[PDB]
This record gives sequence, structure tokens and C-alpha cells, in this order.
Amino acid sequence: SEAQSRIQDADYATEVSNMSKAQIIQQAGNSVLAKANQVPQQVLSLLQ
Amino acid sequence: SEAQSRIQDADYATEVSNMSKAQIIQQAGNSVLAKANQVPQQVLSLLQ
Repeated sequence: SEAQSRIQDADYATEVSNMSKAQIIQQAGNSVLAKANQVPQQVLSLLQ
Repeated sequence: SEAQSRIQDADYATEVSNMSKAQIIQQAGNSVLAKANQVPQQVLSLLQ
């Protein structure tokens, strides 16, 4: 049982860390996508 | 008869000594088991 525990079970100390990292990266990516979305509109002011 | 009694009868002092030792060891083991049972409770506060 001790031997099987090393292969099956997860490491809860590391998984919450990885989850927080992924969530932070997702929020950063959503913000960057939102801010990089509205830069063809300089053409709108540029042509008028 | 006195020869046979050396092989059949027990020694009460040694027996009560071993009984007390075993009872102390069992109580210690139950305490240690109950103490090592809430080891995986830290991951619960870790993930929240």
C-alpha cells in the first residue's frame, strides 16, 4: 500500500500551486486579449 | 507433582507485568493512531 501510494496519489502541496498559476495566467491572458482587441480602431479616428 | 508444576503453572508477577505493559502499549497506540489520523486535514486549509 505504501508503494502504491507513491504512484497513484497526487501532491496537494503542488496542485493548488499549479492551479493558482494557471488561473493567474488565464486572467492575464483575458486582460491582454481585451486590451489588444480594440487596436484596429485607431484607423477609425485616423481616417476621419 | 512439584516437578510438573514447574512446567505447567505460570508466574503471576511476570504475567501482570506483561499485562500492564501490553495495556500501556495499546493505549499509546490508540492515542498515536487518533493523533496521526488528522494529518491530511492541512491540505483542506491549503486548498482554500
